[PDB]
Amino acid sequence: MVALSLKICVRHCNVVKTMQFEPSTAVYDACRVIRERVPEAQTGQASDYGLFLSDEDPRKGIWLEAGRTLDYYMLRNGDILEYKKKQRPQKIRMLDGSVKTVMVDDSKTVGELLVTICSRIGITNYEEYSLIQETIEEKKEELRDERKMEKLKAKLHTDDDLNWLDHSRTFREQGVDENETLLLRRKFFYSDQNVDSRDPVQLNLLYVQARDDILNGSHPVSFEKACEFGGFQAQIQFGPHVEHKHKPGFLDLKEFLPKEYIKQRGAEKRIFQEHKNCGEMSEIEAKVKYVKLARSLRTYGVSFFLVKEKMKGKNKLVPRLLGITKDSVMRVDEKTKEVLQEWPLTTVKRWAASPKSFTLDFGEYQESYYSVQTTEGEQISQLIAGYIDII
Repeated sequence: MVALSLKICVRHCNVVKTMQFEPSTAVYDACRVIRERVPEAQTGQASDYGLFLSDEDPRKGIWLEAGRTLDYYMLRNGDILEYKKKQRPQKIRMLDGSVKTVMVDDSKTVGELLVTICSRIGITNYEEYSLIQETIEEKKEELRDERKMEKLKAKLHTDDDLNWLDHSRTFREQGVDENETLLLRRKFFYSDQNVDSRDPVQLNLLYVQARDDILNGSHPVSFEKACEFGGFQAQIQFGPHVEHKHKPGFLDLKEFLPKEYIKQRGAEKRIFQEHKNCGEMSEIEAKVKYVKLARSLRTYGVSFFLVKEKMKGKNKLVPRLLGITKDSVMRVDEKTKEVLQEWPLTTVKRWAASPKSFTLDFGEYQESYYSVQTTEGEQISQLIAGYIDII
């Protein structure tokens, strides 16, 4: 056996403890023993702490990965590690021009951090955003051949393109130090500006809408997804999940699930399960995840009609949901809310509506013409006409 004797720094090296570890000791078990040996090292929980090894440069430092082993960073007897809190302040200029000091996990890449930074502000399309190392240097202390050239070069000036950050790296790896102020800026332009939020006020309007169509049945979701929304909703109205308070029977299921799922077994348990999955996320962050979850579903922004159709060789209708949206028409299982088939609107050749049925003709000679028994055939005809007439 070889013993690895290390000094452990706790609370900014206010406490230095000499301890003995195996070289092959995993980093987490090392953190586990540090917690359970030094009483000064039991603040909060282990998720907010880790082992930090400083490099030759005081601005270069490495956080040990839990899955790795102490030996992996080539630690020899006498070396020092810090049991360091990873949440550290970082000043970032928001979308409203104000510089805000936010806590960031120093161990995470700026790509992962941007997910928590923007969504806590209300941005729903946080993927399209990034950060810039902003530089301010504008406060000055204090001919026919050569400068004719100097006026073309001065008028033909460089574009000093934006100094974005690398999402694959952390703040320490890219040279961004603690008390520097960064600027939040949108980098990509794929979604429209009028369909996303940037402040909590316009975000709440998105959430209030999305929750309404889910709860009144306008947006058909499956029972599993319904409790995932309920889990988010519970976080919004009650905060982080607490096992000993949010007990069975605590909820009013009507305010949380569609009507068809209130009676289904295990509803409150699955809601509470997703509630503690959120952890300690904020209400604003919870609203962002609720909205993005609704938009992620293929049934988002689709008007559905409860119709009846035939399947293979069984002379009996099946309850189906007929979806009509701005670009496509789809079949949806009424119980599981799965998308069984989908046609783009471009392919719809012609349609017909009876007082008892509704027929569709695609290019495919397919199987007959897709026909469904419905009392709202003319209603469906008006809707898809308003889509194809104006395209």
